[PDB]
Amino acid sequence: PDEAMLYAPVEWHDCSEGFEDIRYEKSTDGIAKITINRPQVRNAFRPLTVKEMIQALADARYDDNIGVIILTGAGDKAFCSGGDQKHLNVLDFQRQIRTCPKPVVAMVAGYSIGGGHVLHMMCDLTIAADNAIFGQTGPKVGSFDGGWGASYMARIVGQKKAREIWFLCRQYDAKQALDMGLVNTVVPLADLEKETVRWCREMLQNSPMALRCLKAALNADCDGQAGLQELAGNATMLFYMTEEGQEGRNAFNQKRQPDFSKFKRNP
Amino acid sequence: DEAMLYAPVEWHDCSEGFEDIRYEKSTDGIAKITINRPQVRNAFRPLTVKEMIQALADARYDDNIGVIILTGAGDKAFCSGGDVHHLNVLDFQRQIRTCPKPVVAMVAGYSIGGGHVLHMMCDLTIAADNAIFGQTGPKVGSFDGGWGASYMARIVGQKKAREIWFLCRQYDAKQALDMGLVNTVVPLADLEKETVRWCREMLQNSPMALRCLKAALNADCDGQAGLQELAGNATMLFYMTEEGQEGRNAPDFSKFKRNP
Amino acid sequence: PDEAMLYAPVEWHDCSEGFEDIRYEKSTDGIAKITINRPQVRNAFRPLTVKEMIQALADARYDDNIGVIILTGAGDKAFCSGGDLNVLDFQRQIRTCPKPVVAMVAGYSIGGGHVLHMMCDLTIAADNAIFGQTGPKVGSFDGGWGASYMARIVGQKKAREIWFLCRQYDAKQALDMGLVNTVVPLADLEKETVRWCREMLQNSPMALRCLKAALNADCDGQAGLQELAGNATMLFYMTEEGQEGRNRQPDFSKFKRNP
Amino acid sequence: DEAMLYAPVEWHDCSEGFEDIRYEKSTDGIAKITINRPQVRNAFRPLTVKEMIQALADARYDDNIGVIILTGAGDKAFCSGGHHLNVLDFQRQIRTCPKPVVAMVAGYSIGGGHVLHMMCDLTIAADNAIFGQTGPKVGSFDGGWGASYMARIVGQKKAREIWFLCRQYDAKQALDMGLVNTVVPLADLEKETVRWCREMLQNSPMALRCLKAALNADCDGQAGLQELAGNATMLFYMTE
Amino acid sequence: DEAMLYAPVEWHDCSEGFEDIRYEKSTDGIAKITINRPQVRNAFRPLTVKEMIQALADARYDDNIGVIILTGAGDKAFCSGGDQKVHLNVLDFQRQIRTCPKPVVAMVAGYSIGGGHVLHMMCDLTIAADNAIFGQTGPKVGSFDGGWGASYMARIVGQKKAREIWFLCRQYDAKQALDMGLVNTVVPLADLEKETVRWCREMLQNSPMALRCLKAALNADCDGQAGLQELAGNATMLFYMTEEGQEGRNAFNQKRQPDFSKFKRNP
Amino acid sequence: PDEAMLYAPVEWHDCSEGFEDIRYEKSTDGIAKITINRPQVRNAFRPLTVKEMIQALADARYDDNIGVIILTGAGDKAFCSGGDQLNVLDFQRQIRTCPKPVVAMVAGYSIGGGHVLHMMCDLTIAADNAIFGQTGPKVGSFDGGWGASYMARIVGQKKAREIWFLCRQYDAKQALDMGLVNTVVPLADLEKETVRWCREMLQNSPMALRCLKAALNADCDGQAGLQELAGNATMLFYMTEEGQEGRNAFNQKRQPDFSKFKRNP
Ligand SMILES: [Cl-]
Repeated sequence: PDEAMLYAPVEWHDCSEGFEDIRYEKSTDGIAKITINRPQVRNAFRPLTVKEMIQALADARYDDNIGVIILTGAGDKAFCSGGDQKHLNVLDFQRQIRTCPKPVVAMVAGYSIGGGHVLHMMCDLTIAADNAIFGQTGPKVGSFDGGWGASYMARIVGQKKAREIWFLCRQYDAKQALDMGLVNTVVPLADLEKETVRWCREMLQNSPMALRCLKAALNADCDGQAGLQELAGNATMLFYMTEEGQEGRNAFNQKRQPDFSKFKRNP
Repeated sequence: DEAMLYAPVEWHDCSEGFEDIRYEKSTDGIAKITINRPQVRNAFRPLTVKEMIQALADARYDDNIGVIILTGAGDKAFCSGGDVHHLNVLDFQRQIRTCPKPVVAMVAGYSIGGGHVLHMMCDLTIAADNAIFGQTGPKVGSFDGGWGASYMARIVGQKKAREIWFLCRQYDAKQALDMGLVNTVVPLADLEKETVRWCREMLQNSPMALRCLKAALNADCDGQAGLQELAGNATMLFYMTEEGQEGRNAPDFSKFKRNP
Repeated sequence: PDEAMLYAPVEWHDCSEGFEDIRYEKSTDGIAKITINRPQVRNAFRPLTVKEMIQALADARYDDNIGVIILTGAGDKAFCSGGDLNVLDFQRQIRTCPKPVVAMVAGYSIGGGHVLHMMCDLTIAADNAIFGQTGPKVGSFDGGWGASYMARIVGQKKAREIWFLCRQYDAKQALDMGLVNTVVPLADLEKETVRWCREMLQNSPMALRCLKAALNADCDGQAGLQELAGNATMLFYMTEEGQEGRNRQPDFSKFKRNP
Repeated sequence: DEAMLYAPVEWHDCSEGFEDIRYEKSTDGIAKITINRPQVRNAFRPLTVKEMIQALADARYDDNIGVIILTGAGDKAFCSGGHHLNVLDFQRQIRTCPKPVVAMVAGYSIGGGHVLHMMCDLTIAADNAIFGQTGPKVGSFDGGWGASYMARIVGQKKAREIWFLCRQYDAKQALDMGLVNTVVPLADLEKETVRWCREMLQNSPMALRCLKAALNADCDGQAGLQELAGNATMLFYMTE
Repeated sequence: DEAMLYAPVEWHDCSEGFEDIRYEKSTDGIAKITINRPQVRNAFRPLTVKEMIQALADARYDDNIGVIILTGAGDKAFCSGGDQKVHLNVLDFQRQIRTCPKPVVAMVAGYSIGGGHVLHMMCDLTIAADNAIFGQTGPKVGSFDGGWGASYMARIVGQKKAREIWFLCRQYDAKQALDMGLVNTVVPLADLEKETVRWCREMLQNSPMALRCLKAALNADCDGQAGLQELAGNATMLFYMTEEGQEGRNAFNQKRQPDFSKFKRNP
Repeated sequence: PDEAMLYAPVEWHDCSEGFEDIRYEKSTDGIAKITINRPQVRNAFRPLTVKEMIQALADARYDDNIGVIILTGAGDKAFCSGGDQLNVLDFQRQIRTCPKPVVAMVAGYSIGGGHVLHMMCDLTIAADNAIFGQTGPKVGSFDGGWGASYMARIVGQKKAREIWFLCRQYDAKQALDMGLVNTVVPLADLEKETVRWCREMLQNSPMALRCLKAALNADCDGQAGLQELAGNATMLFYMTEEGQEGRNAFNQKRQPDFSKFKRNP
């Protein structure tokens, strides 16, 4: 749509009540924002942080006013620097982002590293500041994510770069990540939220149903039968919104056997 | 209820212009494709395939047809294999697969070689008690490693799929039933009677549901090609919803719930 | 494992406080039982039933004294007759549960109900159990695990027949098509299920957890990979080379680079 | 060598009976299916699709045709998108076509018109070409090959960007993301496209169909395996 | 004809250098690898795997061999698995049976247990004797096979029975194995090689190229790109036996650039 | 890792004894190097070359002192120009299932069968003179195995079809841009930079690298991939106490007792 709308000021309302490690805000125009708020530790998550993010995300998913989720870190220095070095419920969170019917965007300034780097990849889109830094650390610190951290990363950057990223554990700047297709765009640090909000509003103008259907379709290319469950799940929901889909329910209400003879067969 | 399911069938001939097949439609919406070459045990040649592609294309587009029966003429053979391309039966195989209406193999006598892959491709197989199944390719050198191999495994399992292909034995109806190759076995005389019952049980059901499920069961096998079928049904469904039609007429989408 | 241990009496302890639609019980020896408790309506689930079952399975999961979960219906006439779409979440949750889940089925397992039992790792059926779908009969479908996974159990011909015709199948037909693991007399249903549960409790829970993730991994693509690899990660922490990283730069030279 | 690849093409018309498409053949083996509705920016309607299915079926069955070009009339559009969904049949057809199909794109390749170019084995883009999806903007989606297969071309991050926002992408953006195979100035679109077709025509047509089936088989599961073992069978008739 | 199939078998010893296995060849193309440690019920130690790998490799490359039998010494045990008194190189042996371009038949008498059960599963076919006993033990003894021992079992018996076999670690007799499709046939113990040899001979009647392509094709439903590799390998092989496949080599002989215009372009 | 350590000279020790077509060397710090040594025929392989690469790669796998294998061609003109004028499929699986990272070091030609080999390696380090391509369709052959499907998992399906259907040659820069190689370095520095990448991987956990290698194959190789990935899990399981309990039970005569282990969520 028009830039005037897209770059309009963002109003965030606080819904962080009871959260220790994260902030949770909503805009009136449909965006929910989850902020890892541990900037002293470069926004490393600990098990509490994960549990809170799971709650915030369950909430965003169930809130009809919300159509897009942003995941970010407080400050300019880190998105998320990984698991806290000082059990593995972050897997749950990965699943939860994967199966969330609304687009989830990673708004990344500075460090996205380790468990934190898998977090941004799990998100549908990544918006990077020009100061953003990406990479894995597992093999360097005796650990690994060989699940979506591995196979899904390949589906993003190809198998030669996935092997480089994991095996060597180097760091990559924003341009390097842009070039290998690891992030969707690179924007100046001062404009990060401006542009991220723009991208969200662009999606918000589009069909929520279409967006969830394509999301599941894109997962379905990776997640075998789990993907099929999402994709058919939307198909079922769509069916219930058609007349033939409503006959069974109308039949029961009217105390009669369903009659499918009165419906056209398509080719 | 038996009375309805076992009521007689009114077949109308639709075989106009076909040499190798007969093609019939019933008033209650059953289309039957019959290979009409029992002088060569119902083996197909390219023309036979080309005509089956036509019939099935007709059935697919006919609003009155819900279920297709594929069968052979007579009692001795369903299809004993191959003898307008050398291998167009592959095309016909796909078209059974992506056909949004259930296809049922009505098998009397022999279902061998290419003829055996054909009944397997059908969503269901009703077998007469005189039915015989098996592959032969390996004997003469030929073979089917596509759905002829992989998809057979998703029916009978990997041990028996290797057995059937590697030895190329013949199996009677009882053997086929116990390994899950056919859905049921009936006395030869009642073969059509039971097939029509199965067909009618399907006709009482939601055609849109049948078509989505069939696409879903295919999608466990056909990777991105199965996804195409399944998502295409979703797209189709979408256009019948209010939200889908709102985008067409334009687009204010905020008036539709962002469901969890 | 001798019969005397396996067929010992079972002590259930009620954990049902705050549950309106379900019962939730635990045994001394590590079995968590989730019982759908709406027999007036043949044990159909509404959204409340699903939310409670999710809660109870979440609890069973995080309880270290639980090794097996039994899912069942109250009474002798129905396991679950289907819906009265959050049941998708419950399905996902049964799938990724690191402990064996057992459907214990008496009478009707139908529709959404039938998909629940299939989702469970095993199914012990009473001789009075009935199975089948009803979607196409009532204008709906389950085309996720309800379809693909059914095929990985009974094969594609049977899967197509079950769905397309929506017939009903007795315990005998279900057993013969591989749909259930075993059929026992109605009176012995819990007795025999507890036995299967106890036999699993005698085995390595870490082994069961890996194998389950591994069996899922043959159906669930990268989602199965996430589970399996996640177990590998868990195992890795429990080793010295995995511990070395957390303990100055790390040094892995003191470790074999095996073949 | 450049002189051969760049020689003039001898087109022969085969557009008999077609309202919405042109269909031409060269002596050296190229078939060209042109969408001929430039007024509506080469959008397809059920007839167009029915006619493209016919032409593509012809090309597949002609021993003289080695390569097929799919394109739009004029310099402003390739195809700006759309029984109802017989374009799904045409997708399947492009997929299983045992010969390379090359999308020659000038101007817009949008919506269903975008999926069509993706479905082609190769895409040769003019410098004025524009790409994107529109479904979520216009209450539709292609979550079949339009989704998964897009991922296999551009990666999951770009595929989600393309579908979720439905922006437009210029030729350079398309090239850079692996979406098209090359970009040429508009005046050279067909000249360069024909060269690519002629480089494939110098190669083994059996080798090409086997490789296309193999690349498909990385996506289409048992349907990929069927294409693949179909070729092995056709190979095993060529032996003793 | 039953006269040919049940004719006497002439076995030729080729066990030179082996300590844990016998290795024989018949004059009509069957290779038989026999695990020979019956005092420990044919459990394999690392040396047993090394020798089974050599023997298998030899059978694969011997053009005179069309079919391979895997079996154990005596009537009481096929193979009861890893030796408790004791690298993980049975995975190599597993992979070798998988990619073996010839049919491999597990001839099972008595126990096929743990890793020994996994070996019989990997074999294309299994001929069991009425005394045969099957099952896993991993969870009973703190171990597991999660690769082919899990996933591929599922493709034999289905997900319900696979979960049963692995989770409970019971034993199953011959009738039970037959019923769940775990084995191809059950025969009397006295007749075990009589019958097994018959099956082998029914396979020798057919084309080795055809068998090879079908084995590859059926592996291809399970093994992703690895399967495709076997499948294409055969296709590349078939190709060379054609004119168009020979046209490249004849171009380089005649010192000319290849010409492919003279070949039809089938539909 | 510091630059001084990474760019330290490399001491290679010859291990090529009995090898005709290949050299095989090992450095003290854990790199093995298989060099195709037929520069006269642009380092193309004949059957014996493949037999020796199998042996040498088998050795590197079983040598516990080695953690990374480099694959390369002699001289600066070629890496491998492919088949000469099917056991190379065995060497392919062997690179695939090698629990240690395998790096292709490419100078000059990597072509045909020689091109599939570089793609098969986990990483590819390319010199600025490197040339990549297929030739099969031009000469009436094809690799429709990992040569096709896996190629697409590197460069995308549009480039995969372009590379196969046309059989052109691509310079280093083109190879780098479609993501076919990992980096392009000046020819003079080829081994300097290559050994650097190996050392960085050698500073990391060998157990981590093999799991992650299996996990990434497992996105391609179906149940075969699951066998690699589960095999590593089984292995790690033996290294835990719960896994040792089984065998400990047998050695102490008793029935195993798993009740004393935490049933985690
Ligand atoms: Cl030893």
